[PDB]
Amino acid sequence: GPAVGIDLGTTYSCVGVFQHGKVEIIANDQGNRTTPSYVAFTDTERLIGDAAKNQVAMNPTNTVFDAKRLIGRRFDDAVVQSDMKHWPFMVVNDAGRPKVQVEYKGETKSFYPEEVSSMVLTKMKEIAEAYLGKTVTNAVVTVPAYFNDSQRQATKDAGTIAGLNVLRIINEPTAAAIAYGLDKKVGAERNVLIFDLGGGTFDVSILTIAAGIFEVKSTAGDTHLGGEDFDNRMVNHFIAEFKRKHKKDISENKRAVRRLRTACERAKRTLSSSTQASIEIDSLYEGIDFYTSITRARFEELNADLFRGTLDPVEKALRDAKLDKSQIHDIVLVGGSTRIPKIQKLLQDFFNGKELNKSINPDEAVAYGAAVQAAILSGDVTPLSLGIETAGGVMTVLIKRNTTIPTKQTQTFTTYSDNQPGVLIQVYEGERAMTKDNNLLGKFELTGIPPAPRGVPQIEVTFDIDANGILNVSAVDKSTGKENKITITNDKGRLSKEDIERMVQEAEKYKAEDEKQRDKVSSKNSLESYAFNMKA
Ligand SMILES: c1ccc2[nH]ncc2c1
Ligand SMILES: [K+]
Ligand SMILES: [K+]
Repeated sequence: GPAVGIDLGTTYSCVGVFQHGKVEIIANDQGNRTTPSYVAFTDTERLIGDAAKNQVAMNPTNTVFDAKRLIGRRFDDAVVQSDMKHWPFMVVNDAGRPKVQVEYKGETKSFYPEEVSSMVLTKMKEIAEAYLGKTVTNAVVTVPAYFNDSQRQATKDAGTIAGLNVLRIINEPTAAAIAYGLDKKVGAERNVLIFDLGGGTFDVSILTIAAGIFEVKSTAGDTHLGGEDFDNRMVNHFIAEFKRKHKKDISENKRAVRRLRTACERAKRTLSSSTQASIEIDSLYEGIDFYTSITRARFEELNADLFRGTLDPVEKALRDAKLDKSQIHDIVLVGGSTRIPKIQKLLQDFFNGKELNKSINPDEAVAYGAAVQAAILSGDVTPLSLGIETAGGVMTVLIKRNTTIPTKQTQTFTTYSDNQPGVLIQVYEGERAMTKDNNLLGKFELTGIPPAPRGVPQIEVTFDIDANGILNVSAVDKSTGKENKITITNDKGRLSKEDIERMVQEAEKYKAEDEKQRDKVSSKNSLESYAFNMKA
């Protein structure tokens, strides 16, 4: 059977399959193309998805949601402690690990976060088996790009507990970019911005894509921004309008607030396609009908700070990627809140009128991409940065990865110590800040340097890659013309695509440590006479 793509989301999940040249997003038993990531425990039974979310107001302490915010984390994590305060269900500490604790069939029960997510995955797996008429065992599951190794491993465990063989865990922004065919471009590298406003979180990611390989350059966002915050601004507006018109505060009455909030969500969706929405609630409070309206402009005004606030993580991400906004080749809109026209207009104005990729249903695009990647797994540029070791074992890059071949790059270096008789040129490949974490390709010495104080002798190092892919590295003492050279072969099958992806992933994992190492370094043009990695 074909492998499925599963967007395991904070508030909802979505499953899709690539069949007959086309992705189909699979509707569940209620006919819905997404399924809430909720699990409810009752005296009679366990409910998953739509049934769970429907009865939440009736059974809030035994209805679990937001398990993705706990997955992979320790109880003591500051995120977990802050998030606990807002949840009606109990989270307890079992040997350093959080568990949700609920009453089920009269018995107190506790579940790890991955157990809860595995129940969501079982429901997704069942939804797909009903659609396909056959068992589903293979799946691609997505996670946020900022998930660390423990969160990724805990997501795979949930898939295993559910009986899925997880082919690969891939990042949500990568899924989205695959959905839009940005990997199939086959040309010079492209910078892609993924703008993901939905499922209770706001994530901005910048990716580079070249030769079928994705690298996450930077991520920013807000973990507690979503559509409910926009709806809440409307709710408080209408509570105030009711208090002003009828001198009554409906905040006392839980159901009244619930009815208003439901009306406000509906109006928000209307305002994405019309310039005004009608609110009609019979007997909202003390028998008073609440018939009114709201314009798109008022809704935008009510949310002005939240809407304009989404550009601050965009600016942050661009800074961390060391990119200007003009250097972004592709903008991709993911998440249900990106249907809001003011959001789209703010983003487009920020990018000087650049057209946005948004034709794929923004609620489904991540599942769309996972489904395509699952199908692939079922069935000329430099791959890695090139440089030499400078003083202290620092990787100093002469040719960034994704550089077009042929190419020639030269840089000038000096000596680290006084009267240094020679320098050791050590060629490395990789994306880490220290040579010890990259791959040594070759080394040669340039000796005969005339005695001089530190920093005086000038050594020019040249990296040349011809059309055949052979790398020639040479060094010249600029005071004498004496030189030395090494040739480095690039046979087919030296690096597999998997080897490249591994190197890229390690770079994304240690991006924090390495970027602070690049701030920490003082001189990146000094060369020593010994290999730093062989020094005791
Ligand atoms: C040797 C090692 C790495 C390389 N990258 N591109 C050409 C090449 C040659
Ligand atoms: K996901
Ligand atoms: K999001």
